[PDB]
Amino acid sequence: QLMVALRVRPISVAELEEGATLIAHKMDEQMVVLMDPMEDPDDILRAHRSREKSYLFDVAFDFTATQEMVYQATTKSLIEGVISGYNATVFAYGPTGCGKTYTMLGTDHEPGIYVRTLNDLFRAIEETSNDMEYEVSMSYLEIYNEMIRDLLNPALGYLELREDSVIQVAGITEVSTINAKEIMQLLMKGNRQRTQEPTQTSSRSHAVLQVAVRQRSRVKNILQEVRQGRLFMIDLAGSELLALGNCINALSDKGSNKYINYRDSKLTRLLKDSLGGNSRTVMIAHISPASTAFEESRNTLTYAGR
Ligand SMILES: Nc1ncnc2c1ncn2[C@@H]1O[C@H](COP(=O)(O)OP(=O)(O)O)[C@@H](O)[C@H]1O
Ligand SMILES: [Mg+2]
Repeated sequence: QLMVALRVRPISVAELEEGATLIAHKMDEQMVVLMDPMEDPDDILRAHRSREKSYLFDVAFDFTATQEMVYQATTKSLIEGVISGYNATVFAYGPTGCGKTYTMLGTDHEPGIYVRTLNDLFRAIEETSNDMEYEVSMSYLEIYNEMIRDLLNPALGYLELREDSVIQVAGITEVSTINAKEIMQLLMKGNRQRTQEPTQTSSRSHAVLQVAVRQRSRVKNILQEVRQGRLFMIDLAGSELLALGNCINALSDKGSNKYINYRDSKLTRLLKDSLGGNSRTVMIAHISPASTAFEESRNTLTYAGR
């Protein structure tokens, strides 16, 4: 089960100074349209498509939506399954500067998906602790150029992926506090340990917040399965030698198939046991409404277009 959402951030001053207009428009609660600006001495501008194309998503958001409304529409409903032992995954996707970290982390004055989700998680846990015992841990790591760091304890350095079944980052810090100011301060400071751009957080830094939840019954004279749900909340990287071993392909392409031992990325390996049959995935794509962003916005809307 997959859900795709699209969020349009408000236009920025820097886009207005460059001279941009509005070309992205939420038309509808699940449809956005992308107007084509114009330019060039070229362009047979008549066309036939010719200047406006619509895209449909499970849900859409522009500047009218608040942080909590984005949360309610995207990840709130994952929570019941996670404490019940099901797995779930939320991606913030899109080009740099379009909203990912704002949607996922937010700000002190306007928090995002992380703390809102951690918060309904601890309520749901207490409204059912009549019958159940729970254990909750969370970690917050970076993947930067396939190197993993613990964002809550950078001193430890480069960590590896060891199987402890489930694939876990061997050695990573694990928090259990239930207060949302504390979590938010943790996640704010941990965000600043993300690898920076040599010229600011690198456009190539995945931030993964994972929350594990174990659930066992308080009734001890009947066995019952012990449950382990795993929520992943991801702030992705931005959307934006002779290797002629390519007849390698022009020769596998004769009766099919496969000739490469592909390596799974760290993020794929971490998400392997999750993201499967009875597991949910929520992607939140982000765009600018600015005309100066028309090409990235169209790549994004194409990629997420349901
Ligand atoms: N929907 C939104 N509403 C208001 N401000 C936003 C919104 N999306 C992003 N911003 C702000 O604009 C800037 C966008 O940066 P950011 O969210 O870091 O983009 P990304 O994480 O995709 O690089 C940030 O300063 C953020 O606070
Ligand atoms: Mg970011």
